[PDB]
Amino acid sequence: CPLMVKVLDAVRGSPAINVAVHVFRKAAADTWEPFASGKTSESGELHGLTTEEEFVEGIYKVEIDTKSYWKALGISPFHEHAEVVFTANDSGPRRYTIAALLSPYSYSTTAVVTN
Amino acid sequence: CPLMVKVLDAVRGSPAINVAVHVFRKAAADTWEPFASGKTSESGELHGLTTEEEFVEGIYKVEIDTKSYWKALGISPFHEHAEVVFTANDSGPRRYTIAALLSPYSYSTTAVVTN
Amino acid sequence: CPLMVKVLDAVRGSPAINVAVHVFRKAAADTWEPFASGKTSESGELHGLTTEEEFVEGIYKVEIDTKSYWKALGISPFHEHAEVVFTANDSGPRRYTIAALLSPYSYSTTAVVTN
Amino acid sequence: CPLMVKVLDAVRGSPAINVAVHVFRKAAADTWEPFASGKTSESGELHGLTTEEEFVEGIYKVEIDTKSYWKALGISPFHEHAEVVFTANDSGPRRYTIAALLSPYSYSTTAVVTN
Repeated sequence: CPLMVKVLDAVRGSPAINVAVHVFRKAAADTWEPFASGKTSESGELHGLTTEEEFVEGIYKVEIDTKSYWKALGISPFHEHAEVVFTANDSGPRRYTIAALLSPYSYSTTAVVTN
Repeated sequence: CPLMVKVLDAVRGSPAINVAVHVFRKAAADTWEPFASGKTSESGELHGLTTEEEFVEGIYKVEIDTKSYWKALGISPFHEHAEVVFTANDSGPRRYTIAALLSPYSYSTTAVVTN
Repeated sequence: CPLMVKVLDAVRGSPAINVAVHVFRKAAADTWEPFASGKTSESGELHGLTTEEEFVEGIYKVEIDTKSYWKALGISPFHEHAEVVFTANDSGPRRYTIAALLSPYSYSTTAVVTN
Repeated sequence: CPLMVKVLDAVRGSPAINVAVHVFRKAAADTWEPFASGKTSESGELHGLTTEEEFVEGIYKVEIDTKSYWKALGISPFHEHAEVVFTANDSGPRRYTIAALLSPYSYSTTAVVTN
């Protein structure tokens, strides 16, 4: 699993469940091509987005559909979504965990990159 | 001053100075149109991006060029930029402060919205 | 104004108003001595806690009463308070801004230190 | 495992390894009594601090020794430690994960409380 996404809810103190996540890869024509997507599990995690073979170096974007999550909870949010844009770089074996902590008017995101 | 951006550096405990910021507005053709740009000051703030007249209702994207900021400080960071996407002025004009707190592998963003 | 505290609410996207703040200084007998206190203003800021003369080198604790803030808004939060503990003025006088961003089950704190 | 602690490093994008963590329970004399402690693992986690039998309702404090972690890395930090203070409440079965994200001049903490 070279790429996983973990989302937490800072209002409820819980995993953020059933959040849609879309991953895009930047293409030569400077456009964003859909790459993978899914919904977070009961643990707020999304595994199995890609494989080591497919996840080559390049620029990627992870869009987390935060507005629809807060709307389901009946809480007015600020952002349309949270966008995490980064370059995947081969420098020995790597696993990328994109973590996001959500509040209605704020989010934080971190990358945990391990061997 | 209906739109202000404030950027802080969590490594040095200081304003993040000379950070480039680009603002876009979503146009009718589902494309991002350039709206305003600038660089943060010695206080880590960017004022004067727009006026109440020009800042109509719409979906806006504030792109903070964090990668160039870290690289100039000798750090190879994770993110290409911090992107903040939101609907503005949909219930009438508001004043928006978009704050971002930067670390090499993490950032947080917050909005302070006043009437 | 060598010590200022700023508190924001990540649920409402607003300053956190009327938040009680207590500052303590560690004394020679390994105890916390009361140093200053106050409440945040309409801008979520608390100024005038101390003077350059009184704010000597030492270990200080800034306790932000977040539980009372959330309870007054109808939320039963996780934390009793947000505690910020730090050594001040050990390399000469500095100006400190202690910022806190609050959510019911999370908070972040940052320091902006200037010469 | 009713209480675990997870610590991440926002400068390196990694788990924060070998961080000392001390847990205290508030006693009737309004003093903090040592309850449990340990060091985070290679995954930045600390498990096995307490048991369901011992972890009764009360006020607890989790101290994360952030200053010594940054000193080991040769980076000047702001805080002496990060302190997370909360009330444990029995309202059906609960597991508490205290997560902390560290930067030299900032930290965020979240509680993930699950059944």
